[PDB]
Amino acid sequence: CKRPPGFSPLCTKSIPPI
Repeated sequence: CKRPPGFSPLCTKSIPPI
């Protein structure tokens, strides 16, 4: 979860979570 750019913040990869 949460990525460097503040325009496309989403949560991918369920194993493990990001």
